[PDB]
Amino acid sequence: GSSHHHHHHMSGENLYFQGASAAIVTDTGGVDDKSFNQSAWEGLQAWGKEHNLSKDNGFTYFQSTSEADYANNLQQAAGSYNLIFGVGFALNNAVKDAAKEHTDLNYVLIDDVIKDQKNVASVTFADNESGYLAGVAAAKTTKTKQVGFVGGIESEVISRFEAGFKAGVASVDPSIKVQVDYAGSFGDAAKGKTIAAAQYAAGADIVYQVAGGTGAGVFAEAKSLNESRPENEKVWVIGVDRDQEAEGKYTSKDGKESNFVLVSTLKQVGTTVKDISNKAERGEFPGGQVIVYSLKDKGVDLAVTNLSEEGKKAVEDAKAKILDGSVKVPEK
Ligand SMILES: Nc1ccn([C@@H]2O[C@H](CO)[C@@H](O)[C@H]2O)c(=O)n1
Ligand code: NI
Ligand code: NI
Repeated sequence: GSSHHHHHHMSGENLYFQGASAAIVTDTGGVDDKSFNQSAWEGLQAWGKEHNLSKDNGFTYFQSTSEADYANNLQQAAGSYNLIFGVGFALNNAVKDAAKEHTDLNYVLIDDVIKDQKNVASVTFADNESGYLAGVAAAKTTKTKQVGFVGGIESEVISRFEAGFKAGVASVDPSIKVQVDYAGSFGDAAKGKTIAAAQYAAGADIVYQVAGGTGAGVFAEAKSLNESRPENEKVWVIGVDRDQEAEGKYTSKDGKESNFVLVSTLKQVGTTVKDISNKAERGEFPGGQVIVYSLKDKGVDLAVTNLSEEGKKAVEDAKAKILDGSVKVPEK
């Protein structure tokens, strides 16, 4: 206001900020998947450090054993936590039922939308846009003109990555074959390994793994192949969610230390967890809203890493065309 004549002083010794307690509930696996779950957890840990908290004293994670465990994990979380993140589209129905039971608590669904629930915020990422950039990169480096995509679970979410990836590859060279295989799980490394083994055997020189912890198998297969060959015949992996450059270190057959990560799509799940936790604690929880992260706000990106200069220029050009609306990336 212009003036505030009726005012009273509050001494700093009497003032306090009321904190919140935040928990993530996993859709499958732990907080060491080197991707989705880990990004969320490092976010929550960073938030905890900023607020002088520690694990099980202000923040924690509940690992889900199956779909049947979602409801039980959310109900357990409601004992001590007043901000609860369902990390993954699979938690949709369970988060919806939990928010209706506990109208005094705040819930966040990561990667999916719940409508008409005042205590639920939804967060989506334009993974089609980051996928497109990964496709431009893949198309500018493949020598076999054959690339692979290993999906976790067939879904709207993984279809965004897949549609974006195909469109990006075709934007550079439509001749390039994309082999698509799904593991049917985000926590099945053994299946990631067999799919990657077959994709590489069928002549892919690059595999984009978009399957969470299932992707550990794709890294395992590419490492084994690359260790038993010369450096100049290595096959590539594209990283997902986190910059996975450090996961691609190996020694070739001819004793050269190298790296088989070409590029990584980024999905700033951690940053969203920290930002929404800060908003919940300040009493500004965005209940009932859908928060869309895209290339524009750097909620998704491509880490260029080991890409050729001509690759980086095609990526910069594709990014500019996505931001200005010149290129519309398909979501399916
Ligand atoms: N446990 C997991 C792991 C991953 N995902 C989805 O798969 C994408 C690639 O890791 C992630 O970005 C995410 O969309 C998931 O839904 N649940
Ligand atoms: Ni004023
Ligand atoms: Ni007064």
